[PDB]
Amino acid sequence: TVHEFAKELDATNISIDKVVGAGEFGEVCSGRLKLPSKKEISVAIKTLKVGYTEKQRRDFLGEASIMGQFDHPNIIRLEGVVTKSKPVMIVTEYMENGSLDSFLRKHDAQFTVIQLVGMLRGIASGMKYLSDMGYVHRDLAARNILINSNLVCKVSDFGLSRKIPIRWTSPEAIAYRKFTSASDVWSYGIVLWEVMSYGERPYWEMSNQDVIKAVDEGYRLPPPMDCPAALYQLMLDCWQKDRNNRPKFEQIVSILDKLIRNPGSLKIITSNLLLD
Ligand SMILES: Cc1ccc(-n2nc(C(C)(C)C)cc2NC(=O)Nc2ccc(OCCN3CCOCC3)c3ccccc23)cc1
Repeated sequence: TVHEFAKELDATNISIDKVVGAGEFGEVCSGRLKLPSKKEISVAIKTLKVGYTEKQRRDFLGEASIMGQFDHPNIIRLEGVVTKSKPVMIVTEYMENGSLDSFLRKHDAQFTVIQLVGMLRGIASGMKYLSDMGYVHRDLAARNILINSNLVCKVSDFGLSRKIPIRWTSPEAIAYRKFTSASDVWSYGIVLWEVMSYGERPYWEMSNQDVIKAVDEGYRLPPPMDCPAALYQLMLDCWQKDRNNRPKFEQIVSILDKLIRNPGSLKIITSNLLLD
């Protein structure tokens, strides 16, 4: 049933080169995969730890069942699964520069605005496809965006793979679990702020109850330093209280494409939370 959405890979074609992360029930590694065409590519490899239960196997492979449904340049690519041998494995494309928030923090103010908008456009395009497919992410955050050696950004849910993430969640989803593509659009607004602020934490370390209350009262994150007015306005639109008034992802992609094609528009800039 995982094989409905995931190719079975022969473990003979996989080399594990490094353990990258580990937990109580599994590990994340990097390595190489030899494709049926004999081409070899870099991959990430999730393995279950030796001695796992059948239910752990089922839950583990459930992740690949979901991932394999999405084939898009800006969504993490599932290469396949290993189920016929042990340990069971999930194999994905390798994203050399890791999570976007931590990457941008290492490079504060070192990219052009156009480069940043390129990243954001990729993220929007992956989300447009996810929402087209009827899938609500619910965990969209810069930490769950993976960025490769060419700065291409891909939607993942590394977080879940590794409670409501309050800082990234729309008011109605916090209030009563109303998760829709419009709540993902709210989350995308926060990612937009994270990118333009080079990986600053949304709402910093405010008490969660105050994040909920402030946003409910109408307060919003302030424009990042030197933020293009167009991009801050886009944040505010993603953060409309009325979920029906938020832009669709297709509109977001369109807006970002227009800005990329006409960079001059990004020279108009804005000038703890803001009400007005
Ligand atoms: C239960 C569950 C169900 C579904 C998901 N889920 N849903 C999605 C969609 C919807 C966005 C397509 C994506 C995911 N899961 C993931 O995005 N999973 C992963 C993220 C990062 C990884 O590698 C990170 C290591 N890599 C090293 C190099 O630097 C970058 C990070 C992974 C390595 C091996 C296997 C899975 C990985 C998650 C959990």
